[PDB]
Amino acid sequence: DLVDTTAMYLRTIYELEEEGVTPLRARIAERLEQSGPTVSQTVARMERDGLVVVASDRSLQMTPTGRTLATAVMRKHRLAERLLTDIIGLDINKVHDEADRWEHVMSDEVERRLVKVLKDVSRSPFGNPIPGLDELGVAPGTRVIDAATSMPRKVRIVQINEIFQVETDQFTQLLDADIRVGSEVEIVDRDGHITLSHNGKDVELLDDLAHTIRIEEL
Amino acid sequence: DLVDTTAMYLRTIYELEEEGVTPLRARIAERLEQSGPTVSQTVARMERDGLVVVASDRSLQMTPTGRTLATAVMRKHRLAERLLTDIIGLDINKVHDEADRWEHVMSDEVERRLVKVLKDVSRSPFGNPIPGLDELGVAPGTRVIDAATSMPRKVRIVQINEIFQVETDQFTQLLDADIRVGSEVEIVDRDGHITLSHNGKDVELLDDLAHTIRIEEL
Ligand code: NI
Ligand code: NI
Ligand code: NI
Ligand code: NI
Repeated sequence: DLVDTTAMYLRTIYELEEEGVTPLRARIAERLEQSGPTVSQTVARMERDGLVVVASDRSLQMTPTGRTLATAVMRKHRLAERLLTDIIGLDINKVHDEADRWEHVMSDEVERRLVKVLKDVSRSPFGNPIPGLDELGVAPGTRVIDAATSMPRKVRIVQINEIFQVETDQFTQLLDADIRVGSEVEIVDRDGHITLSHNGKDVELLDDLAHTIRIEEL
Repeated sequence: DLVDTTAMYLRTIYELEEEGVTPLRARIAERLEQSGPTVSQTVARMERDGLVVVASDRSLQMTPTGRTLATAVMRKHRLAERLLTDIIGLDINKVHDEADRWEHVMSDEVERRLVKVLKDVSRSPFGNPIPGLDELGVAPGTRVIDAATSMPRKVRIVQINEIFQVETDQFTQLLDADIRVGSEVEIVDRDGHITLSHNGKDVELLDDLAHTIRIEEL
């Protein structure tokens, strides 16, 4: 029923990270309605396959290769949803479950067509941005500006330097997303803007602020 | 790569029968680029599953259930091709290979949408009628009129009775499709017309002729 089990585990990791939930084996098990033991065995095989690493505190860390694939699966999934909703007219309650199968069989060529054919490929019908469209191709720690890449990762805030800021509007944004020193947050450059996420709340940083906030790896 | 192997074997049986080729294990092996031994093992499992029977002369006979599924797979396959060609604009050289994956994951609901959304669902872009649209839901031997059903089957012509016919135009049609007594031909009611096929040449019978031609089971 899962069609491509490996790809489903990756897509589920992806969407847990999007939501700011720590990707743990029991959350994957719950989301895919699979047994914990079955998940643990499939996770072991994904490790052998180069797709994931189980960190010492048991969270799943997608390898850059795993992440690239997960991003591809998500992109296909969201473009299929837009197709099914925008063009096919499939009833909305069935769209995600259809795209959940289609995502494992859509080629890159179909996607490049969809990008031309659809009105807007900013987001799925369910509110989330479509990732990967670029790859389809149509002083403790480190300053956020230097540490962020085009692939998101979870890091820890070790300093904010509010004393050096002129752009003072984002202070409250950070506070309302409860981002403080010691918060573990996702970072990405996407761009020319860095974004911090905490608990699925996004803060798009101005560059003065991205120069000032310093992070450490988890 | 086959996505649903069982469904691929059925779709390949279907298309061999369409072409008037006897569905034999070596022709399936050849078409799917699978080993003979692998085909024979998968065929054994399909038998255990109720989908096919290997007749005493080694041809594959789809069970009515196998045939119903094969017809469903074909319908999904052809509607996907029309979608990919008519709406998506996928380059024609890639359409069949894409639909070859999509056919195993399209629900009935998507198909019912496609039937409304597409211009014409008479045929795939590759010239063959789309079957199953009805089930989607939007004196030796026996006279052809009595023996034919909505599901095609291979039978043997045992009598033609040309002496009793007034409609004399179809005689040559039969002759050019080399349908003579002793010819093994496919029959279907589809309708209100019976069709005889021999070697992938179709003859649509007038009812006077369908009353006259008598057939036996193989
Ligand atoms: Ni979805
Ligand atoms: Ni899926
Ligand atoms: Ni085809
Ligand atoms: Ni296929």
